[PDB]
Amino acid sequence: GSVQIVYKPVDLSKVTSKCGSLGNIHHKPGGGQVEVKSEKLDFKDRVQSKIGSLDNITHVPGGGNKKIETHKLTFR
Amino acid sequence: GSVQIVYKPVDLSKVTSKCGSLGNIHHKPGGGQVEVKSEKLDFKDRVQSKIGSLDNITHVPGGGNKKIETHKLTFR
Amino acid sequence: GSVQIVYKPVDLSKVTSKCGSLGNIHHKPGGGQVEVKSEKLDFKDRVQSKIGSLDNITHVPGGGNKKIETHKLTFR
Amino acid sequence: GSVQIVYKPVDLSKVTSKCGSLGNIHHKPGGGQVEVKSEKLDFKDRVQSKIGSLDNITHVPGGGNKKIETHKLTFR
Amino acid sequence: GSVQIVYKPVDLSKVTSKCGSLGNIHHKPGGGQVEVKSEKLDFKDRVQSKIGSLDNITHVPGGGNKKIETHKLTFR
Amino acid sequence: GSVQIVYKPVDLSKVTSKCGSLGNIHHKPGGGQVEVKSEKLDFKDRVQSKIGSLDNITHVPGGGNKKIETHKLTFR
Repeated sequence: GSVQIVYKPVDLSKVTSKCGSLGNIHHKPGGGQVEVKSEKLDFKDRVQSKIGSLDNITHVPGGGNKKIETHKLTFR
Repeated sequence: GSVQIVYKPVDLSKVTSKCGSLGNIHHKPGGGQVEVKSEKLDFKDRVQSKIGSLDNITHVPGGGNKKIETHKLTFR
Repeated sequence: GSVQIVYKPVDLSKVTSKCGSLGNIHHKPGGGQVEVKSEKLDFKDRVQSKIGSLDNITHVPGGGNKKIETHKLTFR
Repeated sequence: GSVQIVYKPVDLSKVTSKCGSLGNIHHKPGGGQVEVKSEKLDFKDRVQSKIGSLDNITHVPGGGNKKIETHKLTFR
Repeated sequence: GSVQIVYKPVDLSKVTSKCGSLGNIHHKPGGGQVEVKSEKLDFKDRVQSKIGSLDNITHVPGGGNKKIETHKLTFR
Repeated sequence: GSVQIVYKPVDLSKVTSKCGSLGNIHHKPGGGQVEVKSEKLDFKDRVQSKIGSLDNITHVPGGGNKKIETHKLTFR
C-alpha cells in the first residue's frame, strides 16, 4: 500500500493600494517634568527601566501592503 | 490499502484599497509632572518600569492591506 | 511500501502600491526635565536603563510592501 | 545653623498662535465660474474696486505673541 | 536651627489662540457660478466696491497671546 | 554656619506663531474660470482696481514673537 501526497496550493491573489497623496504628518511628543528621589536604585535581573525617556517611531510607507504566507508539510 | 492525499487550495483573492489622501495627522503626546519618593527602588527579576516616559508610534501606510495565510498538512 | 511526496506550490500573487506623493513629514520629539537622585545606582545583570534619552526612527519608503513566504517540508 | 536656598523654577509651557487658514482639506472641489459684462468703466477719485474676482485671500495683522519673565532672588 | 528654602514651581501650561478658518473638510463641493450684467459704471469719489466676486476671504487682526510671569524670592 | 544659594531656573518653553496659510490639502481641485468684458476703461486719480483676478493672496503684517527674561540674584 503506497502513500501519495500531492501538495499543490495555487495563489493568484492581489494585495494592492492606490493613494493620491500622504500629507502633512507631525509627530512631536513632549517630555514632562520627572523627579525620582531615593537612597538606592537596585536592579538585579532582566530589568527594563525607562525614566523620563522618549521612544519614537514615524513609519509612513507609500504602500505598506503585506502578503504573509506559510507552507508546512510534515511526513512521519 | 493505499493512501492518496490531494491538497489543492486555489486562491484568486483581491485585498485592495483606493484612497484620495491621508491628511494633516498630528501626534503630539504631552508628559505631566511625575514625582517618585522613596528610600529604595528594588527590582529583582523580569521587571518592566516606566516612570514619566513616553513610547510613541505614528504609523500612516498609504495602503496597509494585509493578506495572512497559513497552510499546514501532516501525515503519520 | 512506496512513498511519493509532490510539493509544487504555485504563486502568481501581486503585492503593489501606487502613491502620488509623500509630503511634509515632521518628526520633532522634545525631551522633558528629568532629575534622578540617590546615594547609589546599582544594576547587576541584563538591565536596560533609559534616563532622559530619546530613541527616534523616521522611516518613509515610497513602497514599503512585503511578501514573506516560508516553505517547509519534513520527512522521517 | 545654616541657610540653603534652591531656586529651580521649571518652565515647559507653550504659547501658540494659529492664524488664519490652517489645516483645511479640499477633496475634488469643482471649478468656480465668474462672468461679468461691463463695457464702459470710468473711475475718478480715490476709487478702490474688484470686478470678477475668485480670490482665496488670507490677511493676518494679528497672531503676535508676547512672553515676559522676571526671576528675582534677594538675600540680605 | 537652620533654614532650607526650595523654590521650585513647575509650569506645564498651554496658552493657545486658533483663528479664523481652521480644520474644515470640503468633499466634492460643486463649482459656484456668478454672473453680472452692468454695461456702464461711473465711480466718482471715495468708492470702495466689488462686482461679480467669488472670494473666500479670511481676516485675523486678533488672536494675539500675552503671558507674564513674576518669580520673586526675598530673604532677610 | 554657612550660606548656600543654588540658582538654576530651567526653561524648555516654546513661543510659536503660525501665519497665514499653512498645512492645507487640495486634492484634485478643478480649474476655476473667470471672464470679463470691459472694452473702454478710464482711471483718473488715486484709483486702484483688479479686473478678472483668481488670486491666492496671503498677507501677514502680524505674527511677531517677543520674549523677555530678567534674571537677578542680589546678595548683601
